[PDB]
Amino acid sequence: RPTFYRQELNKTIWEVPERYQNLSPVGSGSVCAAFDTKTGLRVAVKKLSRPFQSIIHAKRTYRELRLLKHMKHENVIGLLDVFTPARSLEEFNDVYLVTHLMGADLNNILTDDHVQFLIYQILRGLKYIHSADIIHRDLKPSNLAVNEDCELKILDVATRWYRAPEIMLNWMHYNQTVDIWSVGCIMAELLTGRTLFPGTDHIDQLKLILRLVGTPGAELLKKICSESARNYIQSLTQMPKMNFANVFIGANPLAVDLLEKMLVLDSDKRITAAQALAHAYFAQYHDPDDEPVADPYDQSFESRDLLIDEWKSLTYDEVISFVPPPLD
Ligand SMILES: *CCC(=O)Nc1cccc(-c2nc(NCCc3ccccc3)c3ccc(N)cc3n2)c1
Repeated sequence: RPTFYRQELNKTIWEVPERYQNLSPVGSGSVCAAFDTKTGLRVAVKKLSRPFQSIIHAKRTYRELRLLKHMKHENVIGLLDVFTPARSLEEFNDVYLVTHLMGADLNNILTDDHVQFLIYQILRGLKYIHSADIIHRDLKPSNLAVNEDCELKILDVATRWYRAPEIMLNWMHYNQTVDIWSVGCIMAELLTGRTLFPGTDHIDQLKLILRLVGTPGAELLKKICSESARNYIQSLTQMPKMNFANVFIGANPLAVDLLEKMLVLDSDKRITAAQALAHAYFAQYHDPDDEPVADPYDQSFESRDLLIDEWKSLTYDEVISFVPPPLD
């Protein structure tokens, strides 16, 4: 049990172990930069905001901790530490997460070669995440962190701009490739310097998307069992598939080709992360022996309806059982 110390930061009391020094805020729960003495690393220490305020906050807290404890991969943010100043369950009310501090995000940050390397990295993390039966669902430049070495990590600017059109429409059975769509949108933005689909709202968003990919065909329409949604696209302006070479003019044709394969309206046809990794565009980085998959992840909690105190107590169990990663 380490020795904690108290400190008020930006109107909030941070109580953290002495191992973490020089706390310094970085934005918004809220996050501090710190120096970690046990490792030598600059780290981010996140103090969760009202973790157990409602069933939904509590379950969300639990979910985030479970996910972070699971992720062990170079291109996904994982957990250096988790702690609470609480001495027991009864007084458990605060959660702090410690992760690697990353320089910047993609929102900040291009050459075709730079783009290859960042998109390759996102796809490699996504392979790993998808292998655990996890869908990120909110990939966007601000959720992708890069250090000065250009090394990229996924973690968790309008969300709507990067969202698969099946989510816009509230399809209940969307698959992992929603994240592939997002990557497509990010990649286009890196290669062109412009938000591919900067919708002002969800109708505008689909309107912009359909201008590029084309109104949907019979093969896709027949998979749609809602006349509501069906009657939309039918009704919505009836345009043809644009030629990506004509839209991404002068870009590497292999990049345009991968873009074609990611930005497919029919998620059953959209390329997977593993597939996109073996695409020619990543010829210079792709190595199928260095593209690992994840241990399986127990998501059964997601279907459970529990009391606040039960989500809380599960979370406390996960704090207590945390095994930090080795030094290397
Ligand atoms: C049964 C209830 C139902 O059909 N629900 C529903 C609602 C909305 C969408 C789908 C659906 N969507 C897609 N993706 C196409 C999205 C889209 C977006 C903008 C314009 C046109 C189309 C699906 C893709 C692939 C399959 N197999 C099913 C899909 N269902 C469903």
